[PDB]
Amino acid sequence: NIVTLTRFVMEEGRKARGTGEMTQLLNSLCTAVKAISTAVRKAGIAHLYGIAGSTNVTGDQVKKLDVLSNDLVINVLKSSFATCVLVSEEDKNAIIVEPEKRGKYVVCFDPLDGSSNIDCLVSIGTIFGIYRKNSTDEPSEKDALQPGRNLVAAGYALYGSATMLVLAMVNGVNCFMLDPAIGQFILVDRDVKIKKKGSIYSINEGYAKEFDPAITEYIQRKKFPPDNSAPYGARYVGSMVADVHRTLVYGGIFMYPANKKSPKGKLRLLYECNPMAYVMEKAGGLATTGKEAVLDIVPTDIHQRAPIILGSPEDVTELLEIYQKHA
Amino acid sequence: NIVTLTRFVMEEGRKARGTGEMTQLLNSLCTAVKAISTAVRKAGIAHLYGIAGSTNVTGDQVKKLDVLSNDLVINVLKSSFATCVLVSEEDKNAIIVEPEKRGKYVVCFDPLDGSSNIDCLVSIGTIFGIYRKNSTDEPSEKDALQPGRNLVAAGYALYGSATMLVLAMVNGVNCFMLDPAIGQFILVDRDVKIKKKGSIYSINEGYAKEFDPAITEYIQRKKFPPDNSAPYGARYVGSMVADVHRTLVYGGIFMYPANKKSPKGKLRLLYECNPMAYVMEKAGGLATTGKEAVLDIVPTDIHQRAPIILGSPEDVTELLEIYQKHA
Amino acid sequence: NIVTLTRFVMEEGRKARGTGEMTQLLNSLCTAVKAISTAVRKAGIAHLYGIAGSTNVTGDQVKKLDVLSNDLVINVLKSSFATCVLVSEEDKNAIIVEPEKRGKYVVCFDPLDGSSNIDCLVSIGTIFGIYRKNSTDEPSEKDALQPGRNLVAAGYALYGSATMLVLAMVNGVNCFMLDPAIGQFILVDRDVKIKKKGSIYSINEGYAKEFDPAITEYIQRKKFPPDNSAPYGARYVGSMVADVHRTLVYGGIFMYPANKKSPKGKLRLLYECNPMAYVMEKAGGLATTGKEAVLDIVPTDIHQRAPIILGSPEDVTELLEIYQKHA
Amino acid sequence: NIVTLTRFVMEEGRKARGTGEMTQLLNSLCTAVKAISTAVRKAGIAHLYGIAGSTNVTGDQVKKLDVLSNDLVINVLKSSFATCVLVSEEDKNAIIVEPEKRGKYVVCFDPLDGSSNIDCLVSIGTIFGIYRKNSTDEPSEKDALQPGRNLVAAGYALYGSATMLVLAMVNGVNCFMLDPAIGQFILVDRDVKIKKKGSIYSINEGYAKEFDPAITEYIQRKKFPPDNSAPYGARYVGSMVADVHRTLVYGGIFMYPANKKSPKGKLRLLYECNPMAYVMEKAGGLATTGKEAVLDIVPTDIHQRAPIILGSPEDVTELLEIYQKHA
Ligand SMILES: Nc1ncnc2c1ncn2[C@@H]1O[C@H](COP(=O)(O)O)[C@@H](O)[C@H]1O
Ligand SMILES: Nc1ncnc2c1ncn2[C@@H]1O[C@H](COP(=O)(O)O)[C@@H](O)[C@H]1O
Ligand SMILES: Nc1ncnc2c1ncn2[C@@H]1O[C@H](COP(=O)(O)O)[C@@H](O)[C@H]1O
Ligand SMILES: Nc1ncnc2c1ncn2[C@@H]1O[C@H](COP(=O)(O)O)[C@@H](O)[C@H]1O
Ligand SMILES: O=P(O)(O)OC[C@H]1O[C@](O)(CO)[C@@H](O)[C@@H]1O
Ligand SMILES: O=P(O)(O)OC[C@H]1O[C@](O)(CO)[C@@H](O)[C@@H]1O
Ligand SMILES: O=P(O)(O)OC[C@H]1O[C@](O)(CO)[C@@H](O)[C@@H]1O
Ligand SMILES: O=P(O)(O)OC[C@H]1O[C@](O)(CO)[C@@H](O)[C@@H]1O
Ligand SMILES: [Mg+2]
Ligand SMILES: [Mg+2]
Ligand SMILES: [Mg+2]
Ligand SMILES: [Mg+2]
Ligand SMILES: [Mg+2]
Ligand SMILES: [Mg+2]
Ligand SMILES: [Mg+2]
Ligand SMILES: [Mg+2]
Repeated sequence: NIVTLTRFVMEEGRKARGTGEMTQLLNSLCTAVKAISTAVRKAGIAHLYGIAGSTNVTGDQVKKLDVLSNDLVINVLKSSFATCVLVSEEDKNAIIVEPEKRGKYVVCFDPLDGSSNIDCLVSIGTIFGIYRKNSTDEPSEKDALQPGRNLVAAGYALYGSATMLVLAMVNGVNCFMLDPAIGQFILVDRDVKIKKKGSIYSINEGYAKEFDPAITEYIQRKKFPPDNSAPYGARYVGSMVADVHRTLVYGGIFMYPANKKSPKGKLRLLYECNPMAYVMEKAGGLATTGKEAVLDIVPTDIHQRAPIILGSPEDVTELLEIYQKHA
Repeated sequence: NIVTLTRFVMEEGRKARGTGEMTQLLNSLCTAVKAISTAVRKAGIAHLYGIAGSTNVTGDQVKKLDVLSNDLVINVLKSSFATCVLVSEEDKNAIIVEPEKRGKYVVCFDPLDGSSNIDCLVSIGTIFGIYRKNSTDEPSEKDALQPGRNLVAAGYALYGSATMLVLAMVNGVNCFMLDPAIGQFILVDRDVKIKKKGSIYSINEGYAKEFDPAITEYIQRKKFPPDNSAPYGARYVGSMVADVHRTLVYGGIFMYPANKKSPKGKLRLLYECNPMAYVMEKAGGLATTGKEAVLDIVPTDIHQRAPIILGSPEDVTELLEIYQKHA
Repeated sequence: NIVTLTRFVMEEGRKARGTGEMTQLLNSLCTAVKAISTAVRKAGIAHLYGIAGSTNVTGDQVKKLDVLSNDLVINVLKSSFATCVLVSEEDKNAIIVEPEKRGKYVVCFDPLDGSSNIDCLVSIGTIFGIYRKNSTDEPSEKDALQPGRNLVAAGYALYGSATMLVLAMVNGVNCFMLDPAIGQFILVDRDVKIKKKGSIYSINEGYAKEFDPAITEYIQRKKFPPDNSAPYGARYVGSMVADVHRTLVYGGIFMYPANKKSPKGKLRLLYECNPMAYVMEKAGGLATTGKEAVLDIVPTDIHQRAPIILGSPEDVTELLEIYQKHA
Repeated sequence: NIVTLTRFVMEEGRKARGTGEMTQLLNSLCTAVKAISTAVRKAGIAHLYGIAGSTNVTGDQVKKLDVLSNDLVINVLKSSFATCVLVSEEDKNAIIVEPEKRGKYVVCFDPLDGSSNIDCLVSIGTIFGIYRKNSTDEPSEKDALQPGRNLVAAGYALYGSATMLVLAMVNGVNCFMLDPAIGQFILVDRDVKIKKKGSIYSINEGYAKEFDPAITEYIQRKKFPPDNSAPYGARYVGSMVADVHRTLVYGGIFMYPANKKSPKGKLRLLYECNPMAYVMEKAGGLATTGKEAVLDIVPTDIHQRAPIILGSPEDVTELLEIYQKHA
């Protein structure tokens, strides 16, 4: 039995006796992701470059892959009839869905993350988090400001050498590979569990001069291990989604901590940090700011930022211990 | 005018008054690259996971992405009738083409570079160097031992967010985007020049403990600039084809020096270093071991290794200066 | 609001408060159809012709597009956990599903119809019919032998200039276009209604010498109309699915009546005639053997054949009237 | 050896010692065909139905499949720099290429044949004839008025269940299947010969009332063979590129004679009849008006019509004989 993402979401909804709304939603996401992968890989680009002249587009009509992705997600999630509030990294205010189209879910998402790696063709992705609306209040931003522990679903798609969608829900993490020949995501790894202890460390060392003493001490120990074993390898793609996926698949540790330009960290809590922290915990890994769990921070601003350390349990705890030692 | 790789190649052929044999060769190579790009993106993988039944291939005896890539390249290039000797990373010996398919070209390639990245779905690519056979004797492995200065053409395909072929010949370097909807490479950057100076440095800092003092000093300048300017950012994908392509397009530096641990460096002279050094020089960059131009080494083994430092000419010149000052 | 086939089947199941099983089934069909379209269009055929040598397949391994289609349908329908009996034109006996995989539906299908048009690249398709199992008896052939009026769902996919899936259920017929870029069927025509009266007649006139007097009289009147208007155009692709689709879209009449080689007709009742007759009636058109409604014949053999006339109401009734006049 | 159209074309170029200009032209034409094949198969149609929003194109002002095809062909062929005069069905006048893009070839094409089939999704195709400019004067429409005997190359792409390019030149006819997974045409039938005699006849019998007595007599022989052999089967897709390709591959006959109604026939001499007659003769078939070889007519208008009867040489010879016996 081959298992497609479609069959799997549907069968899980049936196990949960859902009314179908969340199913509809996940199907939406899965379509929007295909639509993104295909534009990311440059299909149809010969039209941009005048294979057929220029008469297709009018006055001015084009999209940057970032704007296009954003429109795809918004419109496809709205068509699911499943959502009430969306938060996009691209919109300064939460988007409230029109009542005729309104369902009970809240979706925070990064439509295309890794934008410093776009023009150089390095791996980029899409990051998403889903909440049930709590309240019966007229929908509003407040419904987005839930801590990560309350996610129903979260994950990301990675547009790498191939396209992969990873999905975490209450019972674990499953990976599905996009077969672009038929437009199906094919379950390829079931119940994914992160190695306890990796041998790769992943951070931008360009900020070495602005790290705190604990990051600095940890990095040193990665290079010059007190016990004299082989040093961790370094890997920093520069796209959170790729660096985080490698982390999950290979083991190891990923860091984006505080720096002067970003004293509170760079990465966004809602659509970058929380989803990736939920995937990580369901896969038996950890996700800390250095001081507390990411999934426990109650956010107060939809574009709030937080420091993030995540990955294999022994590597992250090893880092927390340095923090606990310096404090 | 839209310009496809096939048209460009063919015009370049007529300007130079070639017999057609080398053009034949470049069309072949472009065909191999589209075929690998498709396998890499995972089309028809649904067949591998039992969608049409016959589900005993689960303990995989079937060929890996790298064995496929190799077979395509070797096969598509014999069928060009333009080559006599091939060297592939995956073959311990030079391949001597059958007399009835013999042509006058020698080809060095790394059918799929970035194998540690294969699993985690991070960018990977293909790299090639083309030479002419000078010798009038039987073709043999010595035919592939010609310094990089002698290259007639070299380049690489990156399988990243999208697939790009970058091709450098005597008159400079061009970038062609693969539009997978019609299987054409489209010209998108003509006559590419890297910038004098970057703000990115790329090296596996995991080996800090094995770094020679010049590397160590340079790295320190990048993080703690003595003149208090902005620190360079750090990126290491860990696929040479990706780090290199970023270096080309954004500027900056890429390093794989000898550590104490492995004294000649890790990267291979004939089908990793040479083609990349040639692309970089043709683009205005430099490519040095620290002590000499990469392209001037006389290779003595077709799997020989070399340290390589390549990229923006100011950033490489500055490192060169540290090496000297370390007398 | 763009509507994909996925969203639509799911939303219809939710309107009907289904438990999801039929939904699962239709999703299965929709995946299997994509898998078929892609093989039909020859993706990957370069491997057949040794783009990479021959080392992929072992001993002997290949499929004819007919056998491949059949395996796709069987395995994909079985994985839906929704079916109990399948009937394929390819299998002499009804297939009973294993109990661990057993749902309540019966599916009769032609995995790839139009086989005389395969080697010449003319349009071919897939035809399907679905029944609820009536009985509580241990599943058996008997569950397939239901008249057409008891179909829950039926339709076909056409592999033509583009790929289209047409689906009829209790409330009408909807057409969905396969966008091969993203693997989504996109609803493109809602509530399709056949023109009352066409201007095209479609039959193999090669059997003119073996038609009955009514077919002969009707054909004549198509060419030499008593009222002196413009004669009907002729069109006979030789694939039931294409000829039937044109009929639906353009109006007109399609005929495969009795001939000496086939006194009871050629086309199969279960997987060729019944599904196409259900689509036709839901679209406001007719479907008769000449003597009775197709959907009313209670079949007694899963491979039973029946004569078929179908299409626009005034054209078919006009033909029935000739039959009623000769009897 | 696998043989792609690009490689074949290029070898044919070197055997004949061409300057490269015509090869350039054929590569262009193959590129146009892949681009049309993609539009025809409906990739990115999800964009047209509002998947990324911006859903005011619903009253379609945007260009039809046939206007797109035309633009591609005209544009890809000017960019070859190999042509001076083009004639397209869709242009009432010959196009004279700009001096700076001028080459020596004249091209007659029907960018998308089978327009009555466009909607119903039945096969459609593209047809082309290439000539040399003899004249030394300014290029003009008269340059395209050279009889089919003068063709340097002609052929057609069928967009059917799959897409095929069939190319005929002085030494015969070859069939290339498009593998859309890598955008290569692969050689699959080399040096194609039609069979002496078929068992299929293809004509729009809707015009029976306007048929000349020879056609009428021949049709009668096909249904009621005087010698009591098996009656021919009948097929009429109604796309010339499809009926013709079936005729080529299975044998038999294809007819579009003059009816009383339209005395010169319907099909166009320069870009429908000529290229097909040339493919048929090069394959061992015949192509006659009933009174003369198609390829020998001196055209006098670039949109002139001709009756055409083509296919197996015994089946056409037999009709020719009826025409004579009708003195
Ligand atoms: N496809 C699904 N996968 C996993 N859990 C689901 C699914 N559908 C429903 N559920 C669970 O059931 C709850 C109610 O579902 P719904 O009725 O669709 O809003 C959800 O919030 C989930 O916890
Ligand atoms: N397509 C081409 N692009 C660039 N240079 C070419 C091309 N074809 C030939 N040349 C130059 O002409 C030389 C001889 O061509 P050939 O006879 O095809 O080997 C080559 O070694 C190149 O230096
Ligand atoms: N997706 C659907 N579309 C149309 N009708 C449906 C759907 N799902 C269920 N139904 C109707 O509800 C019945 C019971 O559905 P099920 O519980 O899935 O077997 C079916 O036999 C259909 O008549
Ligand atoms: N690729 C080719 N295939 C077949 N014949 C060709 C080719 N190239 C050139 N020829 C023959 O050589 C003539 C002159 O070639 P060109 O100089 O490219 O126009 C053409 O008119 C053809 O007859
Ligand atoms: O260049 P920096 O500061 O290391 O940040 C790169 C990071 O920023 C982001 O692009 C912000 O989304 C992440 O994808 C990535 O990890
Ligand atoms: O893990 P390391 O030692 O940094 O190796 C990474 C390098 O190895 C290679 O995979 C070998 O080709 C290169 O692509 C890449 O630069
Ligand atoms: O060649 P004939 O006898 O006209 O029959 C062709 C018919 O047979 C079938 O191939 C049988 O499925 C149909 O697809 C098609 O209508
Ligand atoms: O409906 P008719 O008159 O038979 O015309 C069909 C013919 O017309 C055309 O569409 C005109 O190109 C041909 O493709 C086809 O043979
Ligand atoms: Mg973003
Ligand atoms: Mg982001
Ligand atoms: Mg390799
Ligand atoms: Mg390598
Ligand atoms: Mg069949
Ligand atoms: Mg059939
Ligand atoms: Mg036309
Ligand atoms: Mg036409």
